[PDB]
Amino acid sequence: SYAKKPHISALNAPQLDQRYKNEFTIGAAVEPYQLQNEKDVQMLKRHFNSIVAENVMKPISIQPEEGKFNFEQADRIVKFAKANGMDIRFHTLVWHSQVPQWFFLDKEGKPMVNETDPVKREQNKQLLLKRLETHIKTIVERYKDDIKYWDVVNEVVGDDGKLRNSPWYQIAGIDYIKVAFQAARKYGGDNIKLYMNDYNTEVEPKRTALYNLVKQLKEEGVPIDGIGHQSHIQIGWPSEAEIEKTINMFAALGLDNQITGLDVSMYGWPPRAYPTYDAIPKQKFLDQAARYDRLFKLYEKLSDKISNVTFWGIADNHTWLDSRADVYYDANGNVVVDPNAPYAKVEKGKGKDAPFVFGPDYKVKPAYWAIIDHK
Ligand SMILES: O[C@@H]1[C@@H](O)[C@H](O[C@@H]2CO[C@@H](O[C@@H]3CO[C@@H](O[C@@H]4CO[C@@H](O[C@@H]5CO[C@@H](O[C@@H]6CO[C@H](F)[C@H](O)[C@H]6O)[C@H](O)[C@H]5O)[C@H](O)[C@H]4O)[C@H](O)[C@H]3O)[C@H](O)[C@H]2O)OC[C@H]1O
Ligand SMILES: [Cl-]
Ligand SMILES: [Cl-]
Ligand SMILES: [Zn+2]
Ligand SMILES: [Zn+2]
Ligand SMILES: [Zn+2]
Ligand SMILES: [Zn+2]
Ligand SMILES: [Zn+2]
Ligand SMILES: [Zn+2]
Repeated sequence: SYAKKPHISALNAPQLDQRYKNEFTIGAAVEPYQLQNEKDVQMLKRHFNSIVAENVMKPISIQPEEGKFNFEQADRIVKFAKANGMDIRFHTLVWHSQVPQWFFLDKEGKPMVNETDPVKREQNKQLLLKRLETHIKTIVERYKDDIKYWDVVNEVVGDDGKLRNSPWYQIAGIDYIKVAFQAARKYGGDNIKLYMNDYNTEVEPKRTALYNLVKQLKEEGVPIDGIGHQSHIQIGWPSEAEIEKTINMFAALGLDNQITGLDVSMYGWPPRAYPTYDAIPKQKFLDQAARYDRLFKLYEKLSDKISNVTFWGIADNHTWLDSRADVYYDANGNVVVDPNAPYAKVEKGKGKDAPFVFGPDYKVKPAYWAIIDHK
């Protein structure tokens, strides 16, 4: 965990996946352009044995208009993974975000959610569910021999512990979830593994709502193999005790657990970010390293219940958390990072987070030494 350990290039550092290879795979979320970047390619080859698409396998990326399938970008990630012996996760077959609006239009082009006639509403449910099945069918028929792990549905439970009231749910009810898993199993066969993915899986009432939902679906024969824990977490939240309780709870149902989008933000919520990487104080990296130390000790403790830990990026020079890195300024134009201190204006998404164990110059951080060691 030491800060005495040097800030060496990650391309010269002990391989992260090999450190954990008997405990769980180590994955990274990627964009196709990173496969054209020499340093990113070297990082993926050196440290990772699992891969996921950050964006190009989402519904709107794959079928942006009905009947128009763009597999070109996804294919490049699959090809790279196969050439390098990496597991692949598919993110994601169903989601209320980055989803093409044509799914939810009726035969006359009007939003299905507005329909008041119950017979027309039922017709729209069957149309939506058929479109859903065709989307999944086309994708799974192409990739079933190459992609082992599938985020079949993403974020289907609300933070209020109710089912998320997305158009999927408004139009089709709970059946859209059942149909999605049944279609994946039907066209993909018994060897692909099917996951329900979500964030804040550690937090009540969402955690028990997710638990009750998967328990009921499995009792009804819906094929669900595991839970994907996005794990978009902070230095001091959620607690390791609550993470452990979450993983055990779902393992008790016979479910695999995967950590699918891990990042450890430097900030709280809503974040008050530093404007640049250079401005983040050294102590934050030490606090982060201690958190990573405890976190991966717990993952190892629970390794018989976790098959994969995937980071939502490669190195600190690229992370979706920067889109959340709001910079607060006081009246004198000085940066404000104290979560309830006075401020005058905010520059949304203009700051810099630092969530990984590899820095933006591809050199290892204190968090790397904290999880590569055996203490
Ligand atoms: O390129 C981009 C892609 O990378 C991107 O991918 C998507 C990113 O992730 C997934 O979608 C995201 C997941 O994260 C959700 O945000 C959640 C919202 O809830 C917050 O929870 C609060 C946290 O703070 C707690 O308070 C604590 C209490 O304890 C201590 F006192 C702390 O000091 C406090 O801070 C609150 O109690 C919590 O409620 C989470 O922090 C926050 O992370 C997003 O809403 C969701 O959209 C997708 O799967 C993935 O595809 O997609 C976009 C593309 O451009
Ligand atoms: Cl991003
Ligand atoms: Cl640096
Ligand atoms: Zn390797
Ligand atoms: Zn996913
Ligand atoms: Zn700089
Ligand atoms: Zn990105
Ligand atoms: Zn550096
Ligand atoms: Zn350690």
